[PDB]
Amino acid sequence: FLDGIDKAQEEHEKYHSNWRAMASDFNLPPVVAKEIVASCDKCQLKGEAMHGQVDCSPGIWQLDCTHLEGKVILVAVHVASGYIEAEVIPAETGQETAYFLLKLAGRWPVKTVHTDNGSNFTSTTVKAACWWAGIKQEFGIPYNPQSQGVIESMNKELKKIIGQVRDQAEHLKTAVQMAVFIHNFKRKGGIGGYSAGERIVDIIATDIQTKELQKQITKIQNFRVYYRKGPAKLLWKGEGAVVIQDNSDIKVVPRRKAKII
Amino acid sequence: GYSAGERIVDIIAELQKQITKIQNFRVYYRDSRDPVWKGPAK
Amino acid sequence: FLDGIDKAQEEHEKYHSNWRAMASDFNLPPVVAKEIVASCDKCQLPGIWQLDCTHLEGKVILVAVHVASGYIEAEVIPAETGQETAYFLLKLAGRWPVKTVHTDNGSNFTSTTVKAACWWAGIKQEFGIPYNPQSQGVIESMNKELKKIIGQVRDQAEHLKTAVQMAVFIHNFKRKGGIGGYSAGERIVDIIATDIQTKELQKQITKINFRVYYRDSRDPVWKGPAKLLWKGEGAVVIQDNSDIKVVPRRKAKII
Amino acid sequence: FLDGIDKAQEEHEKYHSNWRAMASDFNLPPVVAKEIVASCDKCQLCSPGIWQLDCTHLEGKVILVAVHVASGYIEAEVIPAETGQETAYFLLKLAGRWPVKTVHTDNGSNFTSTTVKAACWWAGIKQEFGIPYNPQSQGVIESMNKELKKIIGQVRDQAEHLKTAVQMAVFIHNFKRKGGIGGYSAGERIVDIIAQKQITKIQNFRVYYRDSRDPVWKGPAKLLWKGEGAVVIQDNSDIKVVPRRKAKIIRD
DNA sequence: ACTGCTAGAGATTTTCCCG
DNA sequence: CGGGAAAATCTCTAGCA
DNA sequence: ACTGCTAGAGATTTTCCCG
DNA sequence: CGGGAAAATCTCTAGCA
Ligand SMILES: [Mg+2]
Ligand SMILES: [Mg+2]
Repeated sequence: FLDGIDKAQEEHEKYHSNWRAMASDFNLPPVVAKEIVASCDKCQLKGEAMHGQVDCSPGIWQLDCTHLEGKVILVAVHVASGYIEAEVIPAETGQETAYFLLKLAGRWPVKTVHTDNGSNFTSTTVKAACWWAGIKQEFGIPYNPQSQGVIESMNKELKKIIGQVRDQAEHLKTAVQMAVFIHNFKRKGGIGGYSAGERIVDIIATDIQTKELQKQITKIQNFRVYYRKGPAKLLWKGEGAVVIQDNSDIKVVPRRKAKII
Repeated sequence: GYSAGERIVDIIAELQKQITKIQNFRVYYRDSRDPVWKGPAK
Repeated sequence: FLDGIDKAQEEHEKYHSNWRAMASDFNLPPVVAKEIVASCDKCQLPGIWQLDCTHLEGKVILVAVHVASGYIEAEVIPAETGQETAYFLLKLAGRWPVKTVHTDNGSNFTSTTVKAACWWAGIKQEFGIPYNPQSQGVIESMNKELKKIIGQVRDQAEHLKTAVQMAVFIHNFKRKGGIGGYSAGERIVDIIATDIQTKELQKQITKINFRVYYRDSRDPVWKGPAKLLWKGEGAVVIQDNSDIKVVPRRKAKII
Repeated sequence: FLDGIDKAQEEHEKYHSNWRAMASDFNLPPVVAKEIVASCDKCQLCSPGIWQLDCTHLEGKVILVAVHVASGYIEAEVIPAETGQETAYFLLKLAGRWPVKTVHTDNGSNFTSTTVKAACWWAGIKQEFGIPYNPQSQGVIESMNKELKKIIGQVRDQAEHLKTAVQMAVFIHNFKRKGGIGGYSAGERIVDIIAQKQITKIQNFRVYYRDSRDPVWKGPAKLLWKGEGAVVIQDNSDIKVVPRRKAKIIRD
C-alpha cells in the first residue's frame, strides 16, 4: 500500500474524500484510509451520536425562566417527580430569583438547583440565598438547553396547559397558577400512574422511610465479609449472592468464594 | 456498677421485618447509555 | 502536576536546581524534568555515557564510564584512528541501551566513521568541553586509580592489556563502595530496572493521549485539537491553549 | 505514512526488523505490519548467571558467541584465530560485564586449553563441559546460532568486513528484535533477571540514645530495628524502644 | 469537573375471561 | 388449550429551549 | 390531492482465517 | 468446532431548512 498512501493523502488535501473513497480508489485496507481521515484537522466536524442523562436525585430541582405574552414566568421542576412550582415575576432579576428560590426551599427539601448561566442565576444575591438555605448550585454548560431538558420539557407542558385554560382567567399570573394546579394534580401518567403531586409526596416519603429503615438495619446488623480479600462490610445477602462495601466499592459476589464473619 | 434501669435499657435495645420492608420499595432506573427507564425493580 | 511535583517546582524556585533533585529524589520521569528545564529560564544546562583516552606506557587506552554508577568499559586500542573507535562504540551501543555520549571535539571523535556509528546505532554525541568538566576530572581520577591498580596487578599479568581488562572487572564488581558498599554492577542493574519502571510510569502518566475536536458554544465552526482532561458521561473538559472548556459529548470528538 | 511509521520503516532498513518494533513500540495496526513484512524482502518471517559459549565459522572467519540461557541475550565478537588464548581473552572480557558464574562448552581442544582454565579461575567462572543438563538450552544454543546466521545473512549487504557486521547483528538481536512472552527484547529481560547490599547498608548503624523524656543524653546505642512508629535499639546490656522523634542513627 | 425530556397517538404484544 | 377483546407495553414525535 | 434525510462516530454482531 | 481480529451492520445525532 506504500504507493497508495502517498497518493490518497495528496488527493485528500484537495478533496477531503472520506475513507471509503480513498479505500476504493487507492486500494487500501479500511484501517489505513480511516487513519488518513482521522489525522486531518479539517475533516473533524461531527460529534458522537449519544445523549447524556440528567441527574434525577431526590433533592435536585431544575430552574429556568420562560416568556409568555411579554411576561416572565419563573418555573422550577423537581426532577425525580415532575412536580412544578411557577410564578410570574416582574423582571428576570437576581432578586426575584433569590426570592423564588427561598420560597421553594422553605416549602420543599432542596439540596441542589440546576440552571443555565443566565445573569439572574449567576448573581451574587442568588448565591447568598443558596448559601443560606444550604443549596448546591449546578450550572449547565452554556448554550446547551438539553442540560436542562426536564425544565425545558416542563415549560412546554406548562405553556400548553396555560393555553388550554387562558380564557378561564383574566390575568396571566392566575392562568399560571391554574396550570400549575392542573399539572400537579389533574394529569396522571409516568412511572407509577401518578399525578406529579402524588409522585413527589411518594418520592420524598420513600426517601425518609428508607433512610430510617436501613439506618436501623445497619445499627443492629453487624458483620464482616471476606471474599476472594480484606474485611469487607456486609450490605446484603440472598439468592446465592452477597453485597459488600470494600473500600467504598460496591460489588456483587456469588455466595461461593465468600465467607461472612 | 450499673442500675437495673441501665441494664434493662441496654438489653432491650426483628431484622426480617425491616428487610422485607426495604425490599417492598420499587426502583425505576436507567443504564448509563439508554434513555428509557427500566421497569420496577426491587 | 502532583503535589510532589508542585513542591519540587517550588523547591526549584527556592534553590535554582531542576534535574538534580526531582529526577533523582522525587522520581520524576526524565521527560517532565527536561520540559521543566526547557521552560526554566534559570536552567541553562540512564542513557548517558562518556568516552575518553589515556596513554599509559606508550599505548592507547580508551575508557568508557556510565556516569550514574561508576561502571567501566575499556579496551586497549591499537591506534587512535576513528575507525577503531567506531568499532568500539558499536560495541558499547550493542551491549547496553546507550542514548548520549560526551566526548571532546577532537578528530578522534569527529571523524566520519564515528558519525556513521552514531547514525546506525542511534546515539547522540557531544564534541568539546562539557558544561561540568568536574565529571571529566572524576573520570580522570578514576583513570589514575585504574593506573595505580595496574601498577599493582602487573605483578599478575604477562600482558598489560590483559591487566587493563582485569582492572575493568575489578572495578565493576569487586571494588564495591559508596552509599552502602555496592559494586558498579549492582548500581547499573538497579538503575536500568528503575529505568524500565519509569518508562511504564511515564506511559501511565501521559495516559491521563487524546486529541479532542469540538464545536464551541454558539459557534458554527468546529475547532481543535484540544487536550482532553476529564471524560464523564455526556460531557468532557478540554484544554484549548490554556483555556479550560466544558463540552457536551454530542459536541466533541475524541481521537 | 505517518512520520512515526516512516521513522519505523527507516529503523527497519537500519535494523532489519519489522514486526517486533512497530507492531509493539510504535502501536502500528497488525495489518500494516503484515503488509510491510510481505513487501520487505529482508523479512522472511534455569539458574541466572548461566551462559553458553561456542565457536562458529563464517566465510573463513572464526566467531566466538556467548549466549544467556535465561533470556537469549547474545554477546559476540570476531576472533583473530581459533587459538585458546584468544578464547581466554574473550571470556575475560565477559567476566567484567555481567556476573558470569558457570559456562558450558563443547569440550574442544581450543577450550580445554589450560589458559581457559586459568582465566576461569582468576575471574571466578566455573566450567561445566559436555552438553547442558536442562532439556531447553540443548537445542536452543543451536537455534540462536541459526538466528545469528540468519541476521548476518541480511546484515552483510551493509558491511564488507565481518568484524563490523557481527556487531551489527548483535545489536539487532539484543534490542531491535522484541518478542517472547509479551514482546520483550532480550536486553530488557536480562535487566529484569539480574535485578547482602541491604544488610551491609545498616551494619555500622549506631544510635544516639534518648527516651520518652526527650533527653539530650545521646547514649552509644546500636541500631537493631527501625519502623512502625519507633525504633528497637540495644542500650549497653539491655534492650528498649524509642520513638522516631529521637534516637538519631549514625555510622560507627 | 456533566449529561435531553415528557406526554400523547397510534402500533404491537400480553393477559385475562369465558369457554 | 383457543380466540377475542381489553389492558399494558412499545415506537416515535413536537416543542421546549 | 403528499410524505425527512444523510453522513459520520461509536457499539454490536457476523464472518473469515488459521488452527 | 474455537477464538480473534477484521469487516459489516446497527444505533443515533446534527443540521439543513
Ligand atoms: Mg434559559
Ligand atoms: Mg427557557
